[PDB]
Amino acid sequence: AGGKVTSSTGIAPKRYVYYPGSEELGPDEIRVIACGTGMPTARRAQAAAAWVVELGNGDKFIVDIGSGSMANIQSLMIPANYLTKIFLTHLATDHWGDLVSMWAGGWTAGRTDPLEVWGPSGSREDMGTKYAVEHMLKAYNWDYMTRAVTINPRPGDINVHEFDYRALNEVVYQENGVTFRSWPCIHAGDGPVSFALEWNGYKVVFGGDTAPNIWYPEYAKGADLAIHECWMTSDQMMTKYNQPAQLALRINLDFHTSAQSFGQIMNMVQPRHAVAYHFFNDDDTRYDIYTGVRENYAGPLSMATDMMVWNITRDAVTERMAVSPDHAWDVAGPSEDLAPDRNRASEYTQYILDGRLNVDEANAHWKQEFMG
Amino acid sequence: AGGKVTSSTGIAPKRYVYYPGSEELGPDEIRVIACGTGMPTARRAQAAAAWVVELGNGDKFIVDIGSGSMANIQSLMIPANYLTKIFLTHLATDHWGDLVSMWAGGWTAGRTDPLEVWGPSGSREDMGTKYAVEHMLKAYNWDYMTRAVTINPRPGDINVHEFDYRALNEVVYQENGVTFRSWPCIHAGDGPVSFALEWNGYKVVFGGDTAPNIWYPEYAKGADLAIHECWMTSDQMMTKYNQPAQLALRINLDFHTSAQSFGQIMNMVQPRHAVAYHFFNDDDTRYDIYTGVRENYAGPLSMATDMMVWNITRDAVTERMAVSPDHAWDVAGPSEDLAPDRNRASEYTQYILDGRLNVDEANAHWKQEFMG
Amino acid sequence: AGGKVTSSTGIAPKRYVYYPGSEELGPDEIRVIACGTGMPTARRAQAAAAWVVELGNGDKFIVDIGSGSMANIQSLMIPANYLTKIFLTHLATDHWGDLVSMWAGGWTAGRTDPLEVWGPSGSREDMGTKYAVEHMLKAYNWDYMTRAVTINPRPGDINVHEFDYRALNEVVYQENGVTFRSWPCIHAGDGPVSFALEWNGYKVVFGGDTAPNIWYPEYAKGADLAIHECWMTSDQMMTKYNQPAQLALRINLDFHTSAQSFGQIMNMVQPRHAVAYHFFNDDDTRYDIYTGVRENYAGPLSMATDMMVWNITRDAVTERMAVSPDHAWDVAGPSEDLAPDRNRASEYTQYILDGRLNVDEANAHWKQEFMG
Amino acid sequence: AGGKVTSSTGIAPKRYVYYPGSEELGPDEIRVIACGTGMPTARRAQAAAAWVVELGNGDKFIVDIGSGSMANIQSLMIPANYLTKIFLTHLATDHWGDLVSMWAGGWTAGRTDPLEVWGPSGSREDMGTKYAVEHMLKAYNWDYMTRAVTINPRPGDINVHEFDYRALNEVVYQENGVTFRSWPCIHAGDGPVSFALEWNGYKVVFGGDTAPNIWYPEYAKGADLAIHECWMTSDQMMTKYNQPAQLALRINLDFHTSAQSFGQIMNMVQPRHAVAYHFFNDDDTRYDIYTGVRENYAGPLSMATDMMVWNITRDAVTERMAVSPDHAWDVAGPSEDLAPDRNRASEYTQYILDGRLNVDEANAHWKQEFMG
Ligand SMILES: [Zn+2]
Ligand SMILES: [Zn+2]
Ligand SMILES: [Zn+2]
Ligand SMILES: [Zn+2]
Repeated sequence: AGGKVTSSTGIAPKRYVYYPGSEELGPDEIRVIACGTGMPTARRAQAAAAWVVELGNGDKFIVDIGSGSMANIQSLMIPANYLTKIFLTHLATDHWGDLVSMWAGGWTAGRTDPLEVWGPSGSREDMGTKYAVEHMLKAYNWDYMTRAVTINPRPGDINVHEFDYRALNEVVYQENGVTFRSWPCIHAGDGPVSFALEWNGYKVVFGGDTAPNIWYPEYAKGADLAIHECWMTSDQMMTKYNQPAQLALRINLDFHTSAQSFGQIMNMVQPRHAVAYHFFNDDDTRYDIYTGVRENYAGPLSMATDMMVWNITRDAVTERMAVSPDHAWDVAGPSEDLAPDRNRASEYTQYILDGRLNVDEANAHWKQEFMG
Repeated sequence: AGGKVTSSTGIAPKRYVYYPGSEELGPDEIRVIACGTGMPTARRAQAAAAWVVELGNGDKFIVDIGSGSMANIQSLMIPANYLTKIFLTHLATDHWGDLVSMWAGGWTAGRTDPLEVWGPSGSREDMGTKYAVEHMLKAYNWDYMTRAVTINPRPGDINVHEFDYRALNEVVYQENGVTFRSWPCIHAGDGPVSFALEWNGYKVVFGGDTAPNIWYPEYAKGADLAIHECWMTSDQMMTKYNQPAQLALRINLDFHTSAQSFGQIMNMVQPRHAVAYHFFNDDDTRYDIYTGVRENYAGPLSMATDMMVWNITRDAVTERMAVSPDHAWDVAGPSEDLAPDRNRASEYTQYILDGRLNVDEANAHWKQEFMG
Repeated sequence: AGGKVTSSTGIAPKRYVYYPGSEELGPDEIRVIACGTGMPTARRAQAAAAWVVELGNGDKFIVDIGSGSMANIQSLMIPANYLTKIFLTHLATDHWGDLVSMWAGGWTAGRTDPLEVWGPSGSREDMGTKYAVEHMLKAYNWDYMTRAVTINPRPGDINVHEFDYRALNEVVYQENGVTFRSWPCIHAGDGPVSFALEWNGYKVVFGGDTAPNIWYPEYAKGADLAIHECWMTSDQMMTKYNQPAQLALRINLDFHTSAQSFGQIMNMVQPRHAVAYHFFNDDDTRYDIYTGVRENYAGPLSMATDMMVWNITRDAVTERMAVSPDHAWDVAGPSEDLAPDRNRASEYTQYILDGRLNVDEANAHWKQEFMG
Repeated sequence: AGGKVTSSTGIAPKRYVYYPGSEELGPDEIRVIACGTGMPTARRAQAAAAWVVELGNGDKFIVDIGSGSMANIQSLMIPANYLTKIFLTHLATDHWGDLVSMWAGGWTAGRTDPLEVWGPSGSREDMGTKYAVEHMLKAYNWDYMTRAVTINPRPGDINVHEFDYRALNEVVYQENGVTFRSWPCIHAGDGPVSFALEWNGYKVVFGGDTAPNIWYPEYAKGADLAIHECWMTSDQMMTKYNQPAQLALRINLDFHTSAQSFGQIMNMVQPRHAVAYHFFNDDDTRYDIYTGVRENYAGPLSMATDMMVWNITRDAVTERMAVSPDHAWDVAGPSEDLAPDRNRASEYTQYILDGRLNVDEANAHWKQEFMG
């Protein structure tokens, strides 16, 4: 497997797995990494929905940042300042639960710019992204104010770009030759959307969550990579949740996109490559889902799991698995020398500072050796 | 290793690893599981701070629920209704970021009771736990309102019990023979606390985060299990973070508890068993940290990592590793599922419902075969 | 998933994964564990071919013990004295390379009985099992003779039971109500066989390796569990190995059982449950292999990977994954307490014993503490 | 951690983990990878002893190839023809049990040259490496003869270079600027040796197994990297193996190098970097072992575990962990075409070949589609 090796002292070229941080991205290439493929139910094997997209022009984007996905994003060896633009398909915990971990952890990892978040409105103010993010920053006010004593506060801002959820395939983002468009989903209540990213002749579709709809098959047509939800079978719903037969039937017809519906949709879209996600991807679940899709779609298909990677080029759409560090650390990139604001008041009182324990004796041995 | 096997068709007794869901808890026993042992930066090897404590009287408590920890909590095969009481040392993201995943995922997993959260006040209303959780629920208003429409919303409430962070070893919880006391920490700004859990002649101390302070050595004295922050070394801060020598010195003398200070503290405490946590536990960091602790503390010691487990009995405190499923699922408990008493409004518009795709033909084959 | 929990202090019953050592085996039950499922190319995800069979009468068998499989067998928490009977399908390294790891490691562990090995003859003496094991013990003569100075020699023996590879469905083992039958395979050259284990109304078939043959479909009919080789697709052979189209075609037609041929064979066998193995079980290979099988076979089907487990009961054949310790240890069982044979010569010469380094002062501190 | 990133579309330089196949090797550099660090009992966390050494001149060597280690070696993305020179410290199963996997697997992975094996004699013919390997090839005669039928048998040759185990620090290999010397060990019986590899001003010492001896401290002096056996403690032999206090004592004095002895030895050697190996490296074993070393040795130290890597340069010896594929595949390098010009007889009889099942119909659909 992989490219042929030419030198004992050289590299293995065109490697059969993707080692994040090890590959230069070509000017006419896209890398997409599944940083979470799961559900609102937690599991180490699958974080909740998250996608990292890297373009050959140097721009990078996150599409969804569900609970648990930051451990996968942090394994990519990408400096924090390169991942400041986030797009949310909807305001479920499994699609933005880890925004707070990017916000706080990225600020500790030396991010010098504010985060920038694009997400949908709702039917009223308190159902949309601007309200959600305002209240998320209030929720973590203790952490904001205590960090801002010691670290310049500018990177702790989150600038929200709210867009109209109702718009049919309209632009929500345009910069540097990169466009994102949105169109609606049918999921739980008004607000959720799908995105299409367009850049340099490519189109990548991030379906988010939806029951089958008339918008995705039209607006996604001809995508280089098209992602859509694909549910566990009704039989598996009965096995794994002890659901009554008629509810397990409804889950796959009314609430979610069945494997067979996913296949009809992708047969309509005719992407270069389709991606099913948002199912538990296990030895006893994945084959009947794949069979369901294959009833109606014969084209190239990935059954997503965490750390699956797609390389999109003019000639190919290649699936690999990423092999990345579980013992991850932040990596440094370019940044400003951002100086703490001396004008900000201490968040300690003297009552707390008066409690310090004298540890001079126990630290003297290492302190002497380290200072010399 | 482990207990001696006596039968080919029997079990392996007193097993050398802990399989969660496989062991009964005796009435004079405590199990503590580290579900997160890391830092504000994410990595699959170590979730952020989180502890599950199981008492022989059937009561279970979570102390801290940092980002990434719910994937470890869900691996324990514990019904969601047994995990409704949560204690927060402080409002850092690495100590309660996954409360939202417990709230929404626990509800998906069949919790029927509200969550109950105990956490500190701050120096002002907006720096305290009540404000924090109130605004976390506003931040997730779209998810709450869309989940709630046709069910009893009861499991989606969070009842907060805020206590004065300044109180010196005062009772913040007293129920069914169990007490928790808090006392202050010195960490980032006013508000953080440590807990002591007392039950059935046992005392378990959850230090949270602190620079060395006069309170923990007094109020933790004689604990069966004493958990405290223990930082990476100044040499490691220079190696891993490229900190200047002076700042790397300060980190272990002013901001955090050095390994040497941790040893001093645990020599003062004389616990049955000490636990160091809140460092990256890697092959090139753990040994220099352990050495620093052993300068001043000779007693029983655990260098925590994720899914480490302590069994506390009258005669021993035993450290094991848990071996748990990465491909986790929720488990059902005694279900007390209550019908809604009240109509709520749909969060759909006809504009969105008008978008449903006809997928009848694609689903006809599985639908017919499944209905028979 | 799994059975309903009824107590906070109790167990999770009928668990959705198999924790080895945690479940009693019923008197009318079989457990089969795949301890290796791969190929002669090594990989941590898949040890070479190996199966552990546990019957409700207390008998346990290994069927094949390919390179890399002992790490999986050791993870089961089965005492060495319970796993002394080994059946080999054929003498490829990927079916008995880890016989030496079983031999040496169990001897150090406290195994007190010799290993017993059943395997096929070949077309001449040097192509059969008796010859193979005779020469393997001579190959490891250094390790045999040295270990036999300090550990009783009895468990260091290997007793071989060589059976005629040409026999059609003849008994090769019959003891305590368990029968093994063999029949021929078509694989590389003469000698390889398949096995059927019959006990207490159950039939388990271990196919070993073969191109499609007239014997398996007749002699395997109505097995409770039927295991057969199932190959990667010709398109996969071209992607992964850069084989030209003509050689890639011949691999699935002449040398190995294609997924489509597996499906035909299992359609003829009508087992309660079929197991496909001996292919690399990866995100970009597994789906098309399952697809191939489903062209011709619609019954219950497992796509094997390491540590998959089947429970065979009168009512069901259930697939689960095992969740088992990577940091494995031997578990003690019933064993004799045998002195070393003091009549055997030391294998040290005085030339070597003259080189001992005086380390008394370096070891005196711990030696004293440990003395008391 | 790691080098500073300079470009969004570039690499992360000087990475904090080693991704095998991703780094060029400099002409004044060595890489050593621990491909096995464990014991004669198996566990997925630790293969038995094995080391891969890569020199900046393009030469590569394997030192020991214990059971389980080939899954690690195959994860390095090294072509099989670059790994044909193997050095054995001794003929324990935990040091050469996977030679047969390298022989068979490396042949299916495309090796075109014979293996070349250097190993010690013993005190008589049947206790030496030449005897051992000749008998190993007989043991696997069925696999050899069936593989060889239509192909050049050249890669299936093993050329043995047996050296006198008694020699004190004499040359056993000298080619292309690389020298290996051997000297004796005191381990189980006569035969075991240690190696020193010298190249380009570097010295790397592979201790193999030994009780403390007068040879290693003299001949390993000033090594860049010195590897030596470092045993589990006597208290651990009692806890983990249920050994009586008197035997637990003897194991760390008579039979093995204690952690304290290891520290004495490395204090004598004064290497640039010491490596302790051959202990189970677990959360409850590693710290007491490390403490025992530090009684006597203060210098740079690694506590080996599998896939630990050292980069030896003029300015540093750097420890990292390797992050490599579990789902490993062979990689191609620069190859022969080979061509046999001696005949070999078929190993099939017509009795076996007449057993072929007709599967034409079941294979017709895929076969037609494919040929187009
Ligand atoms: Zn979702
Ligand atoms: Zn913290
Ligand atoms: Zn095979
Ligand atoms: Zn050894």
